[PDB]
Amino acid sequence: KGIPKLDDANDAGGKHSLECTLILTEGDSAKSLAVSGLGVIGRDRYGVFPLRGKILNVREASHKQIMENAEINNIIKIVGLQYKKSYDDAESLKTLRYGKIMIMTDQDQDGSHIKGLLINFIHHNWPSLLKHGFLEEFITPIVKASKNKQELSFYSIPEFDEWKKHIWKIKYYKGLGTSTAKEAKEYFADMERHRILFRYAGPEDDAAITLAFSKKKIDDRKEWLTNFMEDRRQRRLHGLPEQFLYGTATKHLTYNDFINKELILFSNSDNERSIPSLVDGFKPGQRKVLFTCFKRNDKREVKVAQLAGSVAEMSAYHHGEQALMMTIVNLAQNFVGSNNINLLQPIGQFGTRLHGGKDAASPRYIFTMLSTLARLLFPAVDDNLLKFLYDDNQRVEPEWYIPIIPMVLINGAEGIGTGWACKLPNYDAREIVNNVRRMLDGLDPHPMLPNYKNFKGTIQELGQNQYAVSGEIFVVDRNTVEITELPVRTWTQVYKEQVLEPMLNGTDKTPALISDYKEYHTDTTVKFVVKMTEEKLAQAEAAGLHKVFKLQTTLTCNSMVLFDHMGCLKKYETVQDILKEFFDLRLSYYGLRKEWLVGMLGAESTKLNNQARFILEKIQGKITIENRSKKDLIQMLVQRGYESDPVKAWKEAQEKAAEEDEGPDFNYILNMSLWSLTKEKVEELIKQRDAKGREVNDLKRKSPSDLWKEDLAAFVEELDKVESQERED
Amino acid sequence: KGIPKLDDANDAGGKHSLECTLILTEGDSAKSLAVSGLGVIGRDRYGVFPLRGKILNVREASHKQIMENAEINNIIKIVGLQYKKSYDDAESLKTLRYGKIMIMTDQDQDGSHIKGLLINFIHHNWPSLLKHGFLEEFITPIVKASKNKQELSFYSIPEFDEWKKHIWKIKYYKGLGTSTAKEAKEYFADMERHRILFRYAGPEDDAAITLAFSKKKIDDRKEWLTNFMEDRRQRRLHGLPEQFLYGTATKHLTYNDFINKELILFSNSDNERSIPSLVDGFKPGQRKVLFTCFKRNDKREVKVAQLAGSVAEMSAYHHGEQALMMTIVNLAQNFVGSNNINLLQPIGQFGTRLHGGKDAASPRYIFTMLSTLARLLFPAVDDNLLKFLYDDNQRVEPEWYIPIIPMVLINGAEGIGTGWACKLPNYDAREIVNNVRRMLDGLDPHPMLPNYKNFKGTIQELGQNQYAVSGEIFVVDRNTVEITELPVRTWTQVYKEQVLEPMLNGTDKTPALISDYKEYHTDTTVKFVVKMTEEKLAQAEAAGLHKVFKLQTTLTCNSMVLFDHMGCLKKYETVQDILKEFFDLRLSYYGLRKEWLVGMLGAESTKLNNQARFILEKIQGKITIENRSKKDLIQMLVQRGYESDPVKAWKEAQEKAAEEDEGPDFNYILNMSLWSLTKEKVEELIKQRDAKGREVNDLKRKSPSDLWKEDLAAFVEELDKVESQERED
DNA sequence: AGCCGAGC
DNA sequence: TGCAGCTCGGCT
DNA sequence: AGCCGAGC
DNA sequence: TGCAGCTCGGCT
Repeated sequence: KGIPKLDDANDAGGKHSLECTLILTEGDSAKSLAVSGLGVIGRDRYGVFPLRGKILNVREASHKQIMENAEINNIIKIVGLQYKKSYDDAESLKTLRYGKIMIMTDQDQDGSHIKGLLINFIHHNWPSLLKHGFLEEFITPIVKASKNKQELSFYSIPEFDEWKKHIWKIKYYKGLGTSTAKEAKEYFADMERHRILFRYAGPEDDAAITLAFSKKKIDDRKEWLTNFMEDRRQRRLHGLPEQFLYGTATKHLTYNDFINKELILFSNSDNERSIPSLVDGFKPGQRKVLFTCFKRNDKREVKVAQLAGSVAEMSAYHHGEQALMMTIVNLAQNFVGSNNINLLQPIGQFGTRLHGGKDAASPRYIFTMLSTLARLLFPAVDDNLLKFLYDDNQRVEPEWYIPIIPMVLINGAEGIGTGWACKLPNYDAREIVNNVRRMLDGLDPHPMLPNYKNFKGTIQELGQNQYAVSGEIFVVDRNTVEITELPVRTWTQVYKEQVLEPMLNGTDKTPALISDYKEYHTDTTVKFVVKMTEEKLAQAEAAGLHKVFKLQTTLTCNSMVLFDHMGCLKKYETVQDILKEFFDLRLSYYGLRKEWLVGMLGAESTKLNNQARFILEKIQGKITIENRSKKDLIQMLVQRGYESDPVKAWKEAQEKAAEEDEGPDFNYILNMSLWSLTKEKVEELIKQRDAKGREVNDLKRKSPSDLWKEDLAAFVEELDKVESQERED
Repeated sequence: KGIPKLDDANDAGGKHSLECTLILTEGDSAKSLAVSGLGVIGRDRYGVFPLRGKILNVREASHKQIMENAEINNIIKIVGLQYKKSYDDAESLKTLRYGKIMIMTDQDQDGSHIKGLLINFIHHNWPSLLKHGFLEEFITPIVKASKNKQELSFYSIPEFDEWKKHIWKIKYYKGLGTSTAKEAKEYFADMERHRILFRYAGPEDDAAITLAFSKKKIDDRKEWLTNFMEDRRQRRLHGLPEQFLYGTATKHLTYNDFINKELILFSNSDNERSIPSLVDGFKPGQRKVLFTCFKRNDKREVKVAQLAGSVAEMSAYHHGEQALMMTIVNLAQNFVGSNNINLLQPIGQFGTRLHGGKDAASPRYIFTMLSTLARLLFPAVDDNLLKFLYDDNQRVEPEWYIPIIPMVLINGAEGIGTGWACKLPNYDAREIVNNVRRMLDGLDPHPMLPNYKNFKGTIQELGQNQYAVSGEIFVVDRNTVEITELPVRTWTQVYKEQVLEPMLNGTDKTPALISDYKEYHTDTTVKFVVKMTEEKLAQAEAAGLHKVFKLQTTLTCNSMVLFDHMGCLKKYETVQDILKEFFDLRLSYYGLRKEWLVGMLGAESTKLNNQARFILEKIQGKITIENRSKKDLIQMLVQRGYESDPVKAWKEAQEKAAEEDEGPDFNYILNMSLWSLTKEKVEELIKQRDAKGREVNDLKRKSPSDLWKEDLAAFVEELDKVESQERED
C-alpha cells in the first residue's frame, strides 16, 4: 500500500478478507509482540497495525479534524471502510479487506481508554459492523504467579489480590513490552483464552458508549463517577471485594459491561492523576517528583532526564518518562503566569513568557534541584506525621504533604479529568501568610484577589469567581502608545502575531488600525511602542485603549474541584472555603508535631539520663563492667534502674498506634565510646543532658500556633532573600 | 546566499568585498560567540560561518571526495573562490566576496588541528592568497586570573603555569562555549590583541605545511615527533620551561612557527590519546572510564549516557561526551572479533557481528556495569602502588593500572595517531595465563598465535607478523556447500552483500557463479548454504573453496607501537617482546604488593597489640582513665608503653616516600566501644590480635610469584564460571 | 576504496 | 549539544 | 477555535 | 521508548 508501520495479512483484500483480523496495538513494541506472537503461520489472516497513543474522539469532532486525522484515515484504508456505508448484505461486505478488528492494549486503565475510543469510532460510524461482532480484544495478564511447576495469569489486580486468599514467584506486566517473544507465542497459541468478543446486547450498550464519549453527557458522567466513588468507598468500608472482569471462562463482553466496569476505572484513575489535592496542591506525579527530591537531597543540579529516571525508580511511577520530564519542567518554571513559588530551580532554559514556556530546551540538556524554599514550606519534621503509601512492598510518596501555607492557591492548580476539571488561579504568598496569621490570632480571614508574581497589571473582581485581568497601556504623545504589560498568560509572541500584526496589516473584515510598532522586550518583560494617526489614536482612547488593543481578559473560577484530606472529590465555591479547610487541618497537624516532638525529645532526654547516670556511676565506681558478660550485665542492668533504649523504645511505640490504623537493649550506653569517661567528655554529657531537659520544657511552653508562627517567620525571611536575589539578575 | 548556517557580512560581495573578513568557527557555539561578540556594528565587514569539526585534508584527497565535500564547497561559495585561479592582479581579485578568512577555534590542540587543515586547504589551492596575508586567527584565553581590580588572560597553559610571580581567582576555558556574551564583546572590542596574522616567510613555510599534511611525509613526521618528544624529555628533565606561543605583543605568526610550535602539540597529544600503553592496554579515555567504574562500584546497571557524564566529572575528561559513550560501547562489546574479555557488560544491544557492532542502540537506551572479571584482572589491592594523576587539584585516573595479565594482548589494542599507528590482534587469555605460569617457573614462554574468543576458523603463521585467517566451508553434496565461519572481522551482512550477492547475480566483469543461497544465522553464528551446478562446484574445490568464496584474509602486524612503562613510544617487533617487558614490571609490582601488605598488616598487628595490652590493663586495673584529662593521658599513655596509631603512623609515613617522587594520636584505643571490656571482647581481641600476627607470618613466608599464582588461579576460576554461563544463553 | 576509533 | 563527514597510519 | 497538562 | 496528535472540562 503506502502505510509504513502496517504489516498486512497476506490474505487481506483477497477472497478470505472476511476471515481476516486486523490487530490494532497500543504502540510499536505491542506490534512487535503481536508479530512474533503470530509467527510465520499467523501472517495469512492476521494483520498488525500500531496506533501511537490516544486517538481522536470522533463522536462530536469537527468534520475538518476528522478528515485530517492520519491515524483514523490509515485504519479506514487498511480495513477498507467507507463512511456513511452500511455493511449488511453480501455486496456491502465485498469491499472490506478485513472481517474483524482485534484490539491489543496494555492491561491497564489507559489501554481500556484506547479500546473505548476505538469502540466509540466504530459505534458512531458503522453500527451495522458493531452490532455483528466486528470488534474483539486480545487480553494479556497484568500479574503472573509461578509456584514451581504451574504458572498463573491474572488479568486484573483485584483478581490477583483476592487469589492471595489461598496461601509463589510473582512477576508484574506493566505494559505489553514486558512480555518476551516466547511469552507472546504462548499467548497466541492459547487464542481461546485471550480472545474476548465484544457482544452488542441492546440499547443499553448505545447508552453506555454515549455516556462515556459524548460531549453532551458531562453531567451524566459526573453522576456516573459519583456513584462509583461512593459505592467503591462502601465496599471498601464493609471489607467487600472489588469486582474484576476476566476471571471467568466467558469469552464475551457486552459494550455496557465494558464501559461500566472497565472504562470507568480509567475515568476514575484519570481524575486521581489530574485533579490536585486541597492539602498540598499536588497531583500524584508531582508529589512523587518531590518525594524523590526530598529523598536524594541533592546539593547540586541534576539533569532533568536523569531525575525522571530516578523518580520513576525511587517512587514507583509506572508511566512514560517524557510526561514525568514535562511535569518536572512545569514544576520549575518561574516566568510571569506560571508558578508564584517554583519548588524546583530552573537551571537552564525551562521556557519564557515569550512562548508560554513552549521554548523550553530538551530535558536531556537542562538541570534542576530543590529551591531553598521547598523544605521551608514542607518541613521535614512533619514527615513523621504523614501516611506513606506502598507500591508492592516499596514505601513511596505520602498520600499528601502538609505544607505551612495552602500551596494549592500559590501556584494555581489545574487539571482536566473525566466528569470534572480543576482551575485555580495564583494567589500572593505574603497575602496568604498574613491571612494565616490573622486566623491564628482568632480573626476572620480577609478576602483575597488572584495575584501573579511579577505581574504589573491589575486584577479586579467582576462578580463571584469572575475577574477582569488587564495589562498596561499608556498614551505617550498624540501618535504613540506604549504597552508594558500583557494580561496574565497572554504570551508575547502570540499577542504580536494575533493582535499587533492584524492591526498593522488590516484584514478582510477590517482595515489597518496602526501605522507602525517596535519591540523592546527583555526575557521577562514586555515593551511595545505603537504608532498611529492622531485621529485613530483619539478614537482608540475614546473607545478605551485596553479594549482596542485586547489587553483585557476574563478569568472565571466556577470549577474549583479538589480532593479533600480524605480523598473525596469536592467542589469549593470560594477560595476562602479552601483556605479555611486547609487551615483547620494544618493547625491540627501542628498539634501532633508538638506532641510528636514532646515524645522524641523526652526519649532523647530519658536516653541522655541513663547514658548519664551510668557514666558518672562508673566515674566513682558503683557498678563494674570490666570482664563481665553480656548475659550477666543485661540482667545486672535491668536489676538496677536502667532502661532499654528509650529512643528505640519510643519509635517502636508510636508505630503501634499506626499498627492499628488502616529483648532488652542497653546498647546506647554500651556502644558509647570508651572516651565517654574523661572529665572533658563527662561534663559535656551533663550539659547535653541538662540542655535536653530544657529542650523539652522550652517546647512544653509553646502552643502549636507558636510553632506555626515560627515556621511562617522563617519562610518569609527566606522568601525575601530568594525573591530579591531573583530581581538582581 | 543559499547556505543555512552562514551569516554573511552585509558588505560581502559588494564593492568593499576585499575589506570583508569571513570568520570560520569551530562549531555552532563559537559562531554564536562570534555574532554576539561582533554586535550590530560588526555585521558590515565580518561574516561568520561554522564548520562542524575536522575537515577534509585536500592535499592528496581524491578528486571525487574533494568535489563532493559540502563544507569545503560552502567555504568556496561564501568566499567566492575558484579552483586553479591565481589571485594577483586587480581583475582576479574582483571576483572575491571576502578579503581574508579569520579562524576562530578553541584554544586547544584540536583547534590547532582545524587551523592547520584550513591553512593546508588554502596553501594547496591558492598559494597567491596564502603568501599575501589572506589568513588570520582570533585567539582567546584558555586560563583567566582575576585579582580584584585587574583581570589576566593566558593563551596557553604553559604560560599560565609559568608564572612564579606569586603573592587570584582562576577560571578555565575548556572551549569557546565557556565565554559569555559580555566576554565576547570584550574580545572583539580588543581586536588588536586577539587578531593574529599568519605571515608567509619563505620555503620553510611550505616545507612545514607539507610536513604536517602530505601523505608522502609519514617518515618525516616520525622524525619530527621523535625530536619533539626527546627534546621535551630534556627540557623537562633539567626543569626548564616549555616555550609557549602567545605571550608577546607580536601580532604575526609564520606558518613554520605555527606548524612547529602549535600544530606539533596536537600531533603529540593525538598519539597520547590514540596509542595504547603496554602496561594495561588502555588509552587515556578508556582508563578514565574504568577508573570511574572502580570508584562508583556500581552493584547495578547504569545507562551508558549517564555513566559518560559521571566519567567526565569524576575523572576530568575534557572532550565531547558522544565520543566517551562510543568508548564505553567499544569496551563492552563481546561479539566475535571484538573483545576477548569485555571489562564492561553489554546490558542491551551493543552491536552484533552481523554489522560489526554498528547496529548498537543509542547510549541513552543501553546499560552497563563492571564485569565480575574486572577487579580480578586489576586487583584493588594494587591501586596502593599506582601513580594517580592530577587535573587541576583533582586526583583522577592513574598513569596505568598494571593488570595480572597483559591486557594489551587480550583485546587487541589499536589506534591511529600522527606519525605512528598501533595494531595488536587478540590473544587467548588462557594461553597467556599459561605463558605467565611458565615464566614464573623459570621457563621460556611459548610463541603465541592470535586467537579470538568463539572464532571457529583457523589462524596460521605465514612469516613474521603475517597470518592467514580463514573461515569454514564444507562440501555437503555435488551441488551444495556450507559456510559456517567467516574470517575474523568479516561481518555477516558485508560478506553477504559483497561476496554472495555478486556470485549469485554476476557482474559486468564476471558472470554468475552460484545458483542459490540461503541464510541460517543466529545473533552470534554464521550459516550460509550455497547451491551450485555440479560442474561449477567442481571447479571451485579444484581452485580451492576458501579462495573462491573469499574466506581468507591476511593479518599483518608490523606496527605494534606502544607506550612503555616510562611513557616512551616503542615499536615491538614481536608479541613475545611485549610479554617479557610486561612480565618484568608485573613481577616487580607483586614484590611491592608483598612489601606493602607486610608493612600495612604489621601496622594493623602493632595496632591490635596496643589495643590489646590496653584492655587487659584496666581489666585487672593497671591504668585508670575514669575522669582524667586529654592533657593528662596523652602524656600519661605516652609516658608508659603505648604507641600512637600505627596504621595512621604507617600511612602518613609511607606518604613521604612518594612525597620524594614528584601530635600523638591514641584515638584508636579510646574511640573503642565501651564493650571492649567484656568476656567476649577480650578473647575476641586475642584471637584477632593473634590472627593478625599469623596474617603477617603466612604472608611473610609467601613469595611474590606465590601471590601472582594465587591471582591467576582466582581469575581462571571466574573466567570458567563466566564463560560457560555466557555459553548457556 | 575503505576499515579500525578517539577526536571535533 | 552534537551534527556529519572528516583525521591520522597501516594494512586489505 | 484553542489553551491548560498528565497521560499514551 | 517515544513519536504526534490526541483526551478530558471549563472557560475564552
